[PDB]
Amino acid sequence: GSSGSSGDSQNAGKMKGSDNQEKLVYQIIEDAGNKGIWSRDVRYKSNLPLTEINKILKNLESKKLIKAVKSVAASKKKVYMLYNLSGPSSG
Repeated sequence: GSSGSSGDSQNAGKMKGSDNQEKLVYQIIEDAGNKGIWSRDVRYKSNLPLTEINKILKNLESKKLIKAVKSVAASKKKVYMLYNLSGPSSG
């Protein structure tokens, strides 16, 4: 007659940082989907200043969470979409 368990795996997977700014933005980016989102469109959603959207949008690109993609249009812009996505294909 024995009891007790020695070895359990219980982890949800939280993100470091005592701030909820980089988490609110990243969520808005993934929402955009394959199409992606414009750095600006975020400023409004993330309700954060440009200086914040710039550092945030980038930071994520470092955590392999998102990436910078450019639409077929030859216009000076910058879209951000999940890093897992494959993006545009050749043809």
